[PDB]
Amino acid sequence: MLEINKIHQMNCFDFLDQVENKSVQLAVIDPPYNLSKADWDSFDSHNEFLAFTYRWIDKVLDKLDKDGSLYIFNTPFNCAFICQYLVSKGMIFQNWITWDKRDGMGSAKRRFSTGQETILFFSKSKNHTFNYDEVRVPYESTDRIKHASEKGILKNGKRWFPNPNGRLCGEVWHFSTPKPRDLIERIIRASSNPNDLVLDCFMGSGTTAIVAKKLGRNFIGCDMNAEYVNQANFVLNQ
Amino acid sequence: MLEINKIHQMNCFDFLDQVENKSVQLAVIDPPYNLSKADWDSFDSHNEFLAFTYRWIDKVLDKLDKDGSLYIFNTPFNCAFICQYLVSKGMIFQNWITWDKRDGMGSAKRRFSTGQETILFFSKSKNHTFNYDEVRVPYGILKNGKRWFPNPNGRLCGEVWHFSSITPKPRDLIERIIRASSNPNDLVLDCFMGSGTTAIVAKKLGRNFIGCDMNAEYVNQANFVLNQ
Ligand SMILES: C[S@@+](CC[C@H](N)C(=O)[O-])C[C@H]1O[C@@H](n2cnc3c(N)ncnc32)[C@H](O)[C@@H]1O
Ligand SMILES: C[S@@+](CC[C@H](N)C(=O)[O-])C[C@H]1O[C@@H](n2cnc3c(N)ncnc32)[C@H](O)[C@@H]1O
Ligand code: NA
Ligand code: NA
Repeated sequence: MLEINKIHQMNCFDFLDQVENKSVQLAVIDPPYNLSKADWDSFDSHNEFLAFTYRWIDKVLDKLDKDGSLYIFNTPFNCAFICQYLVSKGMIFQNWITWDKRDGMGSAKRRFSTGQETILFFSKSKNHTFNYDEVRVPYESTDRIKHASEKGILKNGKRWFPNPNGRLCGEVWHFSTPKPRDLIERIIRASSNPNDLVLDCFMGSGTTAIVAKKLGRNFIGCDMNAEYVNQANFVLNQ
Repeated sequence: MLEINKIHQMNCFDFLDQVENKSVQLAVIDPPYNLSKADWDSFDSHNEFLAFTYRWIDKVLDKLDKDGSLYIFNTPFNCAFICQYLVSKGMIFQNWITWDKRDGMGSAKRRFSTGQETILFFSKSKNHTFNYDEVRVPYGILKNGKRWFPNPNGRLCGEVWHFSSITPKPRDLIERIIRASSNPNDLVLDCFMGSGTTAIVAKKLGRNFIGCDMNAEYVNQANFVLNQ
């Protein structure tokens, strides 16, 4: 039995083989993207990259319980292949999330400038957890116009007030190496509940564990890098 | 003989077989999305929708010249499959364009609210036309620890696009595509013309066009607008 709530210094396949099947409620995975940003992100070909990816995906799917949720980050191009692969495995597509980075980067002169990233969101069944009221976003200028057209329409004889926490979150996200904590927070608030178990087999700086712990979720995870693991476990403990 | 610069009332498969191979520089295609918005947009299965889609794609690819470009709109989910199909046909991926509609109309309570649309942009070779200076957009400025003045012509356009509002595509969006990926006098193809947006913008930009739609009312009205 693998110790929960501590990041382990393990290869993802070794780690995954130690995880109990059907024990995980949410898996949030930011894996290699094949962009050659490091030795672990360099592959000989696109097929080798996909074979590696599909191998870890298969194991992660065995870990999810019957209604579990899955989020996988990658470039849009790699997500096209991963999306079709997940459909072929029986997973249920929920959303193609677009992270609009709006950074200063991506400049190109043979094509539009890059930088967006994709998050695929699938679930094991149609009875997954989706806490929509916990991830609402601030109302726009245009939501307020709609609010004005409905203000005079009474409900049950009285004025109706729209939710004070904002509008339902959509699929194109914009925020203020590690993923932004607010981004991972939206994922964990929407697709898990307090005390559920969250898995991340490429922990990196430990963002998934850190945010899971702050939100009262349990986590299980690993990274092959000793320095990253020790540094993240230290952050978790204070 | 197939008339150039006219929208034809034809089925897309018959129309494409009349178009000469290797004659087109840019194809801008907004096809069925399988969202059941009409009889032509309703398929019995996803597999049937993909078989139909690959059939018209194969013919479109034959119409592009050796360095031609292709834009195909669809939902993100269907573009995942179309993207992989285009890669298997030897086309070169350039961008996964995200159209963020900023549509205030959310009501999903089982997943995030929908509305985004994707435009896949591929080329036949690495020597395609890409007029990056014709599609710059609006942004001293902090960048890398330094302070800079913006390029006065605007910044290079990226891949997540915001353009307000069958539902005809926004003329400004289609204009960005035709300015980026074609030149004056090139030929633009669209085999699912609908209201005629691709033809109208192409004509306003000094490009030639050819296209079709099976709907007689759409073709006549579009041809009306083009003639005026
Ligand atoms: C893109 S990063 C994760 C970043 C993380 N989301 C965070 O916010 O910092 C992927 C991580 O995968 C780890 N890694 C790469 N290949 C691995 C493998 N086969 N097994 C385990 N860890 C691996 C790397 O050491 C790196 O820290
Ligand atoms: C999404 S709409 C095109 C909208 C267009 N981009 C516009 O801006 O108005 C798809 C169009 O496909 C046409 N259509 C559907 N199936 C067709 C087929 N097999 N052959 C030809 N036209 C077809 C429909 O009549 C409809 O006008
Ligand atoms: Na779907
Ligand atoms: Na690529």
